[PDB]
Amino acid sequence: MKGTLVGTWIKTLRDLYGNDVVDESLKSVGWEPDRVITPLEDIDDDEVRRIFAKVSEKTGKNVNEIWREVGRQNIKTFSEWFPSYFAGRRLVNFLMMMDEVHLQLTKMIKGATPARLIAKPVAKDAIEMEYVSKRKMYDYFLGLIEGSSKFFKEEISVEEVERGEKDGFSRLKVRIKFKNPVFEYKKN
Amino acid sequence: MKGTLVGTWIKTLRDLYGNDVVDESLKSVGWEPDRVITPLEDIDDDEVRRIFAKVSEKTGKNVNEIWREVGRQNIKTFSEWFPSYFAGRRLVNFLMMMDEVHLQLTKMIKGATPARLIAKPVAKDAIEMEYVSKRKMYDYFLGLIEGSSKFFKEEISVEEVERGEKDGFSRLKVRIKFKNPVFEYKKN
Ligand code: HEM
Ligand code: HEM
Ligand SMILES: [Cl-]
Repeated sequence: MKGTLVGTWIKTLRDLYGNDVVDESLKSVGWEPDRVITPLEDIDDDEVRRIFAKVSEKTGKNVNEIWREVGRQNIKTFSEWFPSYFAGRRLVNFLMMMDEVHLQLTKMIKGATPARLIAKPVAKDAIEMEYVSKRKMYDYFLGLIEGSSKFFKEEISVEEVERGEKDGFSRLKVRIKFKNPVFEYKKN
Repeated sequence: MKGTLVGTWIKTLRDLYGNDVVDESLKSVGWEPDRVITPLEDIDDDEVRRIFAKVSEKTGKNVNEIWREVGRQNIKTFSEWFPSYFAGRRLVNFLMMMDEVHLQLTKMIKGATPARLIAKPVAKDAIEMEYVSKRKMYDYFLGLIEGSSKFFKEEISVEEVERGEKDGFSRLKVRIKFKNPVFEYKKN
């Protein structure tokens, strides 16, 4: 994972579980307890795994729950570090533009296999959003959606439609329903 | 020199002088014209120098001018590879955060005395910025400032105040003036 996101995860873990737990978890994988991860770095995904496993150990929460909580709270971290993505927007357009935003952030990467966050209207008050990747961050994804709702103070209902791994390509499809009609048939 | 930085320079050189100049300059130092530099690699400062010397020879431009133009164009390259440093920012904040950003980038390096890019307000509409290093990349520094102005679409006036060497440490201090007031006296 590119250092840009990993840096936010570290801060977010601190907001959730405290500096003590995070310092100890970082040290447990050989990092300096106050390591600042930058955009120029590429963090080994298995190192991230072990950090999260230590947090699970110290907090007594299942790692799935930790990812959910991190997703939820990481939205606030994003809003502080990169307020530009939030300013002058409402939830529906925010979710709608996530795919584009991530494509911009991943346009340069070596992997050449872009995770996708395609959203599309399926009713006057609902979208389907599909997470497609090789990494299978199911709980993180669900958490980010909740965190978005929380941040924008707009209530939604989320129903999981599909989740499964095909050829390494993990997919998670959700239906998100809003409190007000937001879409209408126009002529393709 | 950090491999990833040299990577940006190679791309920037292609944008400025064409693939032919660069491919041949790379070959002249025994590289593959299409070499991929890892985020963990460093490149010897001397090889960088010889590459630049070849570019100067082929283009017929003084190498000082090449560095100036590379600095100018490299901001664009940085903004493409590392968008998060640029998203939603304005020029003043960007320049003021460079010292910290650079300190975060070369903490791993065995350099027990790092290059510095300290900036400080000296008036409501102006900062002094001082580049201090052993490397004497004067023209690159001035170029990057100009590229920053261009990128953020904020006009500035740059006055070089001092430039010179001492203790093996070269230093270049400029005064940068903005078109309107950006600082003001604040408690403590
Ligand atoms: C301003 C808001 C956001 C920013 C700045 C942001 C930024 C990022 C960045 C930099 C990455 C790393 C991509 C890479 O280098 O591989 C990433 C990954 C990811 N983003 Fe976000 N994100 C935002 C909001 C969201 C939201 C709202 C969702 C879902 C609703 C989301 C879902 C994901 C997921 C699931 C990953 C991991 C994808 C993978 O498996 O590679 N993000 N994000
Ligand atoms: C996001 C934008 C930027 C990034 C990612 C970046 C990154 C880097 C990196 C990785 C180095 C290598 C340090 C080393 O190997 O010793 C470096 C050096 C340098 N940077 Fe930047 N830089 C950025 C913008 C700027 C700006 C705006 C300036 C000037 C205002 C600047 C001035 C310099 C100078 C003068 C050096 C050479 C330092 C020395 O003598 O050792 N950089 N930068
Ligand atoms: Cl649980």
